[PDB]
Order: sequence, then C-alpha cells, then structure tokens
Amino acid sequence: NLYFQSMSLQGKVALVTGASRGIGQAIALELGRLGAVVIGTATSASGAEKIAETLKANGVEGAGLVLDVSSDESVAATLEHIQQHLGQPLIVVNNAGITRDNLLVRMKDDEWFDVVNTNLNSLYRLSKAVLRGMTKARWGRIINIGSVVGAMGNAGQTNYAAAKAGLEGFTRALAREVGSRAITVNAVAPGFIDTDMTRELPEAQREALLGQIPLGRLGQAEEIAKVVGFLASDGAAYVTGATVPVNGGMYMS
Amino acid sequence: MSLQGKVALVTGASRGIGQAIALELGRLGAVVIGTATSASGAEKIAETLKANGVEGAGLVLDVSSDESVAATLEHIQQHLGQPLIVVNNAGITRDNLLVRMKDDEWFDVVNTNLNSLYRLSKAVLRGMTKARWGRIINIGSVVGAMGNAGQTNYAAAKAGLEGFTRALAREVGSRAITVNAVAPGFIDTDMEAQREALLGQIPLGRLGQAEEIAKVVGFLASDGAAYVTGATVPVNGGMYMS
Amino acid sequence: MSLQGKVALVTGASRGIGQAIALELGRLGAVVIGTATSASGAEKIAETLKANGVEGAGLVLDVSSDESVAATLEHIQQHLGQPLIVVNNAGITRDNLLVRMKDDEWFDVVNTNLNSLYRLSKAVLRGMTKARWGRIINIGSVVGAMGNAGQTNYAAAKAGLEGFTRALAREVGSRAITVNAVAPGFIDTDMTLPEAQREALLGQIPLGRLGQAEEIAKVVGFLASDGAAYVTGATVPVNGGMYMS
Amino acid sequence: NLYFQSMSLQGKVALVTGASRGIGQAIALELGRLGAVVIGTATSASGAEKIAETLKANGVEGAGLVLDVSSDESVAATLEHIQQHLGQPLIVVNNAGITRDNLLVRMKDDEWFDVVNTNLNSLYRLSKAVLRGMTKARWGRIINIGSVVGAMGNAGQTNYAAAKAGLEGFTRALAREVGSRAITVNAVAPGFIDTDMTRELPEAQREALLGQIPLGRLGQAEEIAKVVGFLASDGAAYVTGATVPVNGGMYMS
Repeated sequence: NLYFQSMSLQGKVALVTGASRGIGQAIALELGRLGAVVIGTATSASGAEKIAETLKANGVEGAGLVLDVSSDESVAATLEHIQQHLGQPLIVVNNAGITRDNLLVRMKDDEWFDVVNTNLNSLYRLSKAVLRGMTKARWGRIINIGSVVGAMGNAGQTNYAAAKAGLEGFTRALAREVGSRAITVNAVAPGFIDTDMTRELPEAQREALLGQIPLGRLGQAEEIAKVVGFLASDGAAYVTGATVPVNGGMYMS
Repeated sequence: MSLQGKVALVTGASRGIGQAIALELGRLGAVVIGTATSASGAEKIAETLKANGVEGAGLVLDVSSDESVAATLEHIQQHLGQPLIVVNNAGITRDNLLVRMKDDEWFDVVNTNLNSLYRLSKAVLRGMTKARWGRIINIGSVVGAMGNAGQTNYAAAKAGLEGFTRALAREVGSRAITVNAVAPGFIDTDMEAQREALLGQIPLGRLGQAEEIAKVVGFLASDGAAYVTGATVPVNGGMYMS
Repeated sequence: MSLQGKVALVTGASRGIGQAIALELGRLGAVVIGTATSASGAEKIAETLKANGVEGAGLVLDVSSDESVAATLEHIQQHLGQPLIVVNNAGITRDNLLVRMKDDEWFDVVNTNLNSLYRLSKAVLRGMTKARWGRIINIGSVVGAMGNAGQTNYAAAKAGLEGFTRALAREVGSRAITVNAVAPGFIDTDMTLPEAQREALLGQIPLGRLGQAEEIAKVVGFLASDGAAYVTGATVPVNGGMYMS
Repeated sequence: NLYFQSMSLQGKVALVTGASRGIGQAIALELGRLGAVVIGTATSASGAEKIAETLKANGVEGAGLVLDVSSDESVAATLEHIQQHLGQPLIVVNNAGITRDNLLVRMKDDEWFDVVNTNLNSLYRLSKAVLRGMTKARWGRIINIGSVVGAMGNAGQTNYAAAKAGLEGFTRALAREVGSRAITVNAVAPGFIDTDMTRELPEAQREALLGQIPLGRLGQAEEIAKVVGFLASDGAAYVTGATVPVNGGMYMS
C-alpha cells in the first residue's frame, strides 16, 4: 500500500551476464534498485537460481537464467527465450568474463582461446542478438565490463589484456554504428575489486597491489555497480564510445 | 539527497555548463556557491539558485588572479563554511592560428584555464585533507585529447588540466579525495552549412545539453564514484573516442 | 647496416605493408624470412628478396601446433640463424555492420588479426630469452584506438593487439626484448576504392594524402634498431594525423 | 679528401633548445651525425660556448647560441642570426623545462609558475616564430620533448604533469594547423633517463625506480636522441600529432 516514486530505469528490461556473484551481482541489484526488470545469467542452473533468489530477496522483478557466453548456440537460445517470455533487453551489461593466467611461454592453447572467446567473442554474440531490440525502440545502453588490465597490461595475462583491450575497441566501433539510434555503448574498466576470485590471492601479492593504489584500498563491487547504473541512466545520454576506469587510481590515462 | 551536508564550490556558474552543474549539485542536496567574474553575474547565480529552490550563494571570483582566489576562499572557508566538492569550470578561449596568435591570447588562456587549478586546489585542499573526504572535478574539453586547429592555446590548457587531474589524484587519494576531469564535447549552450558538417562528426548526431554535462559531474560528486579518480570522462556524443 | 647479424621473421609479406617491412629490414642488413598463406606466395617472397639483393626466404607458416612452429623455427635456425626480429603483420578485414555481420566474418578477423599473435609470438620467445635480446613488433591499425562503423571485428582485434603488446612487453623486458605495436592509418595499396569516397577520406587526414607502405616500413625498421631499445609496450600511430591521442 | 655518403638529414637546418647537456646535447649530436646543420642553444653564454665546443669536437657543422625562449627579442635575434649565416631552421626540437617538486599544499607560487612557464609557455614564442619559414618551404619538423609524467601523472609533480600534458595537447592542436603544408608536430616523452636529475638521487630511491621499469634500467640520453633523429627524417613523414613514449615500459598507454 506504499507507492514509491519512479526511478531512473523504471520499466526498462535489463540483461546482465554473470550475475551470480561479485560485480555482476552488484550490477543486477543496482539496476533493480533503479527500477529495471533485471535478467541476470550464470553458467549453471544453480547460479541461475541463486540469481532469482537474490532478485526476489531484494524485491526486484526479473529472472535468473542459464547462459554460456562462449557458446553460439547457448546465446541464441537464451536470447530467443528472453524475447519470447521476458521482454526485449534495452540495457545490456556484458560482465561475463574469465581469466586463464600464465606467462605466454607457459600458456596452453586452451587458456588463450578460452579467454578470447569468453571475454571478447561474447560481445559479438550478445550485441548481435540484442541490437534489433534497441534499434526499434530507438533507445539503448550496451555496457561492457572491461578491466584495468586492458589499458595497463599485466605479466601473466597477455590473453586477458588482449581480450579486455579488444572489448574497448569493440565498444568504440559499435558506438559509431549505433549512435544514430540513440543507443550508447560504453566500457567500464574495474581495477582491483574485492571479490571471490581476488580473495584467493595471497596477502603479500595483495599488500603489494595496495601499494599501487593511490586510494590505498580495493574497491567494492557496489562501486562498479553504481557507475554502471549511471551509464544506463538518461543522465549519461551524451556519453558513448567511452571507457570509465574504476580503479582507485591504480591506472591513469 | 546524496550531497546533503556538503558545500560545493562551482567556478563560472552563471550560464551554460557551469550553471547547470550548479543546479545539479544543488538538486542533490549540496549548498552551492557558484562564482562569476562580475557582481551582476554573482547576483544572478543567487537569483537562479533560489528560483530553483536550492541553497547557496553567488560569489565574485577571478580565477586568473592569485589575490582574488586566495583571499576570496579564505573568506568563505571562514564565514560561509568549507567546500568539500570543488568544480573547476571557469575557462576562456582566445582562438587564433598559432602564426597569428597574440601574446595575451596565449598567456590569458594558459593562466585562466590552467593556473587556476593550482589556485583553486591550493585553497580547499587543507579543508578536504582534514575532513578525509573530497571531490575536485576539473571541467576539460574534448579539445585537450583531440586538438583543434586555431586552438593550440586552448588545447594545451585543457590537455594540461587532465595531467594536473592525474597527478593531484595520486597525492590526495590516501585522504579519500578523488580528483577527476570531465571533457565536454560540443554542447548547445556552450557554443546550416557547417552545422551539418559538425553533427556529421558526432555519432549521436546532436549537440549535447548543458544538463548532460552536469549529470556526469553530479555523479562524480556522489559516494558512488568514490573509487573513480585520476579519470577523464569524455562527454562528447562519440565525437572523439579514447 | 643497422640490422646486420639479425634474422627477421615478417608475416604476411607478399604485399603492401608486409612486403615493405620485409624489403626495409633487408635494406637495413637483416636476413629476412617473409611468410605467406600459399606456396606460390612464399616462392614469390624469396624472388622479391633476391631482386632487391636481400638475403632471405619465403615461408608458408604452419601455426597448427606448438611443435609445428618450433620445428619450422629450428629449420630456420639450421640454415639461417635464430630469428630475433619478429613482425606480426598477419590479418584481413571482413567488413559489415554488426547487425549484418556473418559469424565467420567475425571469427576470421579475430582469428587472423588477434589469435595469430599467440602462436608465433610464443614460439620465438625462447630464442630471444636465450639471446637476452629481441624485437616483437605487431602491425595494428588506426581502427583499434579510433573505431570505425562497419568494422567492429577489425576494431576489436586491432585493439586486442595493442593490449597483447603492452602485457607481453611486461613479461619480456627483463631480458631486453621490446614489444611494440605500429598502428598504420590509411595507406596506399591494392584496396584503395571509389573516387567520390577518396576525396572525403583525405579530408579526414591533416596531412591531406594517403600513407605509403614504405612509410610504415621505415617506422618498423627503426623500432627494430638498437636506437629503439628504450621504447616498449608502445603503440606508434602512423596515421597522417587522422587520429591523435 | 674523404667524401662520405649523405645522411637522412643532409642540408637541413636544425634548432635544438637546451643543448648543453643530457637529452638536448644528445639530440644535437644525433641530428648532426645525420647530416644536419645544428644550432643548439642554451640560456647562458657558458652553455652556448660549451655547445659550440661539442659540435666542433664531434665534427658537426652549426652553432651554439644564447636563447631565452621566454623572450620575444631573444627569439627574434637568434633567428635572424640563424637566418643570415645558416638558413631557415626546418627542424626545431623544443626541449625545455625544469622541475620544482612539491605536494600542492606545500607548493610555492613560483614553483608552480616557473615549471608551467619553462615547460609549456616555452612552446609558444619559438614555435610561432619557426612556423612561417616551414609553411613557405612546404616541409618541417616540430618535435616537443615532454615527459612520461604528462601521461602517468606523479605525486609532487602536479606542476610538471600539467605542463608536459599541455605540451602534448599543444602538439596535437599544432599538428592539425600545419599538416596541409607537410609539417609534422610530434612529442617524445622520455621516462627515467640517465641525467643530472636521476644522478642527484639517493641510490636507495634510485633503485625503487628501476623496479617500476620492465627493462630494469635507466634510459640513455642517446636513446631519446635516436627517436628524435628518426622523427626528423623522411621515414617519419606520415607520423604527426603523436606522442612517442620512450620510458622502458614504465608507462604504457
């Protein structure tokens, strides 16, 4: 019986890939906090359900779904399902992503190819499947979650750096083809953010990373979410082709 | 709202982007002190803030003068209160091909667009250091990164503002102060045959609105942007991409 | 001359930029191995190299295996010496707006321009690491930093290329190997579209002309030299001013 | 009686500021080795004389002159003197600037103004003066020696950072006004090069410096000169508005 005010993304259908944990989770919760219908994906039914429960728990309408962004067939079918029963996503956050770390001399075929196809080729798969939706609406937001490593580089990560740097090149190029239809395309490049993955790293390696961080701390996933939530709003209608780095000053360009 | 409790200083806030930045931060709860070169400019700011239901004041400030800045800000810091969000927005152009450019034309642009950053920051940085919180948001231009024939002076000033932005951010990060830049493109208020030619260079195919700069600024001002620092946010409709 | 004693491996060397890089490292006194896609193109490289008084060879390069490349490499090292200058210039375009792009247009441009950097680069690093000296120079494009409607595939591969460059730079610097990219703008080749489009394109370039393959070759030459020993993880844009950053 | 092959810069008149030591001196010798008539300059007569020793000693045809780029009369006189005896300089290498390091809350007014003046304002008068000679000849090279600190930024160096980043901005803008006339304007951004500044260092902080450099070493002044020597040549004719960073991998963008 309380009726709250309409928020910046009220009514917009949003897709957020890899939403079961850390940054993707926080993005989903933030878009929902702002009124979107949120559709997050994970690689497993168990992730896909964790998502539905997290949306339900925070009062957010939407769905948790299974998407493998490395598979052509999984993308087309999940996206056809979304279109059939859920809505046409007008905000798409590509956050799905993986690392396969090794010096390039120690690097196996799979580790290279997997990272490229998961972090980079996915942007071709998701965008191609959603763009017709945005073009009819004459409105859209594609937001690709890149990484500090794209512009900085990092030993052990020629693969990741390659895929994430390509993600920003893709961002720019697509901004160029879709601006006429009032669809913006922007990249968000997190620095070192406190998550499942990064807590596994050892305390000497972490105490060192902090030394390279002017802000003297790791960021919180929420801090990525908020930036993404902004790029999705009308307030960022004039921003496109951009890369916003959210790194506490670990990297400046 | 999100800036309630905070005092925000916005230089050059009597029209266009600056004004809109001023109304934006006021809308989010900040007490805004917007500055203008002249008394009437200053009084008009105060009329606008009240008309929009925002609290703050208009202030005469000449950001190209060591005395006007250092003294004016000593005044505010003393009797009005302490600016924790500073938007350095004031800037001039003096367009000319370098072969043609006059001495004043070069030096006035460097001094007002670049040295002012030294002036303003010097003055508010102890207040923020003490408070362990700050937002310094420098208003650049797409010309800093991109260049523009006839604007070698403006391009140096604004490009210099981004480098200042990056260095300061490293000094003050440990005190939870973010220093960030925002590079407007071609904005409506900030301005047939050459009209089209220009829109033809913008992927969104339109000029930006002053409010579209201010929204970005409001965000950088907020708690949510705490982990962004040292950055330049181009807001240029796709005109230049970096 | 400035590259005497060195062996350079230059990929996609049968035409345009690749060919020019090859002639230029040759001019500078390198033993030059130019790769092509076809047996007939590799033969043609060898002849071109001979007609310009350059010691070298054509190579059709089998990048199917960790072992296939490394052996192609000891074969080179048997008859010619350990290649310590490697120029990655493989890559093609397959242009289209994303909504119209066919899958294989996307994967082909990504495979040929970006994945190609993995295989050869990994296989030469071992002899560079032993020699405590090397050059890897990756040929990218203005389109990586700038983007281009119709070229989201190209842009993403060429921009990956720069990312590759920077991070490899960080792994291999302690051994005096430099890793740098050269991002050519619009160049005079086979390709260059229609005369109507020609003039509007030049309008986009402060220098008012297309670049010559030779000009790209010269920048690559210099990056290969002892004088570029302190440049690494860099992208040098050779674009006529059409893009600056 | 010995006649050597002509070099890439034969006949070309070249002006190099700050040429009495380090980077500037090396730049001057390299332009000479490449066949150029080099006029190197210093702010002081002992520096101008010392430059003339070095040119003669290394067999470069040219001159050591007193130039204060702050001053219009200095600039106008130097150039007339260069014009009467040697030719129009078609290669000008703007190499200026000192540091006056401090956190901003400590920095003194003149520490700020000296650096901006020296590092940025320095570009105005000389560049303005050589241009016309270049536009008439339809050929030219302007090369502005910046610093990694423009791009990377640095605590204690807000002044140097602002001025050198400005240097790069000036570069791109100028590049666009003169490219029609076959004049290129480029910046070179040295990293930590073996110089007076780096030698003044406490060995302790000098090593901290190496560890942030992939190459594991300081740069040689010679290594800046080579890069600049190349940008002067015909080979670099299609490069303009660029910042070539020579930093050993200390910063990558």
